[PDB]
Amino acid sequence: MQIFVKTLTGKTITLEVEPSDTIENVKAKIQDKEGIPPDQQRLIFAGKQLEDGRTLSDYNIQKESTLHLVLRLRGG
Amino acid sequence: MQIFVKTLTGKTITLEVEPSDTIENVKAKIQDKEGIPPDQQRLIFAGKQLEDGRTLSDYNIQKESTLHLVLRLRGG
Amino acid sequence: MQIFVKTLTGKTITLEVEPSDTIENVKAKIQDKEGIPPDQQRLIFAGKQLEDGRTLSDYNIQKESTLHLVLRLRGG
Repeated sequence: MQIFVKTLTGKTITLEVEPSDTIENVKAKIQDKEGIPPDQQRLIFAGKQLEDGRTLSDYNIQKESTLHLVLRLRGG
Repeated sequence: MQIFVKTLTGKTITLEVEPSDTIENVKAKIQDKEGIPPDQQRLIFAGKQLEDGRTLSDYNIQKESTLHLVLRLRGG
Repeated sequence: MQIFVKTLTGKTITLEVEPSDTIENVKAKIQDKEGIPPDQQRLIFAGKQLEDGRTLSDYNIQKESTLHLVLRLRGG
C-alpha cells in the first residue's frame, strides 16, 4: 500500500508499506529515501506519535493515509 | 512523551521523557541538552518543587505538561 | 524547602533546608553562604530566638517562612 508522509519542509514522501510493517521499518524506509537517520525521526498519525515497536496495523493505518514526520536533532 | 521546561532566560526546553523517569533522570536530560549540572537544577511542576527520587508519574505529569526550571548557584 | 533569612544589612538569604535540620545546621548553612561564623549568629523566628539544639520542626517552621538573623560580635 502507499502512505504519504508530510515533512516539515513541505515535501511529501510517498512510501510503499504493508500494515505488517513496524514503525521502525517505516523509519528505515525514510532513511533510504531521504537520508534521515531513524533516531531523528518522529512519526505522527492522527495526532499520535507512533511507537517503533508497533505496526501500522496496530494504529489502523490504511492505504493512502497521511502521516507527519517531525525531526528531533540530537542535543536538541 | 514530550514535556516543556521553561527556563528563567525565557527559553523552553522540549524533552522526551517517560512517566517512569525519575526527576533525577529528567535533570540528566537537561544536563545533556543545556549543559546545566543537575546539582544546580530545581524543577517545578504545578507550583511544587520536584523530588529527585520520585517519578513523573508520582506527580501525575502527563504528556505535553509544562514545568519550570530555576537554577540555584552553589554558594548562593 | 526554602526559607528566607533577613539580615541586618537588608539582604535576604534564601536557604534550602529540611524541617529535620537543627538550628546549628542552619547556622552552618549561613556560614557557607555568607561567611559568618555560627558563634556570631542569632536566629529569630516569629519573635523567638532559636536554640541550636532544636530543629526547625520543633518551632513549626514551614516552607517559605521568614527568619531574621542578628549578629552578636564577640566582646560585644
